[PDB]
Amino acid sequence: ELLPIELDTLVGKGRFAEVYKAKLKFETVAVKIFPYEEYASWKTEKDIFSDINLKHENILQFLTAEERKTELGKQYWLITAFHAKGNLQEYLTRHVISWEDLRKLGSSLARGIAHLHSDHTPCGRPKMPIVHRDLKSSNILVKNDLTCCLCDFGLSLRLDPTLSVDDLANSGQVGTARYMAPEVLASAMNLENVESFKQTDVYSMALVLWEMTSRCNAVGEVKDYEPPFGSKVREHPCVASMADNVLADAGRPEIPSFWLNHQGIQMVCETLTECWDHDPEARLTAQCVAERFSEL
Repeated sequence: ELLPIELDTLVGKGRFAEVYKAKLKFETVAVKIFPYEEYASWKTEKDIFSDINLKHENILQFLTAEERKTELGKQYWLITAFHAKGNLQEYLTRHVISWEDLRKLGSSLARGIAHLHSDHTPCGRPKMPIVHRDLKSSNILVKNDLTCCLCDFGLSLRLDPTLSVDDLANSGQVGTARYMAPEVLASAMNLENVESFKQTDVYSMALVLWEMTSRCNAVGEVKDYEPPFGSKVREHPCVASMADNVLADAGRPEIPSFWLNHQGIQMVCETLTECWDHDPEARLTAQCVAERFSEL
């Protein structure tokens, strides 16, 4: 019943699990291992990866889930495709990307998020939208063809109409503080789980598009990679320090005027700027962004 897997190298370590590059006796696969204590996170990701309506080229390919008894107890595994180029944060740290790379990475990221957010399958059938809630460059994988691929669904929320308004309150602010929308940092959301939770994902996507743009040679002179707000906040910033920047100071990652000399870069910058607007209603949808990138 269990797959013939040999773990090779630890390639990732998140809040809930360890990710290993492994040999499947495909040959190279990724194995995400959750201890028994993190069963809930394993189940949450398993439910997304197993959903036939969530199979998409810009969502990490799933092979199978397994329960593996160990001496110390039991581990819960998620076996997926392995992307050798690694996560987007690591990729952008090492590489200066081309305009073509930026277009492919940006468009594929917007397509993946638009698919999660969609209330219908491509064939028109209704489907319950998913909000990622932890969109960031370390949660995006770079495929060999230089397109994006979403992963790390441990904090994702299925926009189920049965969701309690009071239960969503604490819960509290979920995700990574650095990428939290101003309305999340402000504790200013309503139990309108629909367009409102989708808008928080679009804000985080804007910061990621900024990261991709900041490492694109089409801007002219490219600086060393820095995460969003890297020059203003500490390595693991708290919600309070982020609120002081994003909300109180209306701070956003810098877009030097010289970036706008390239027509394509100018279009990407105008788009991501609309997506990180203070007002969630002024933001474009992920589908709008996917359309703007196809126009490029």
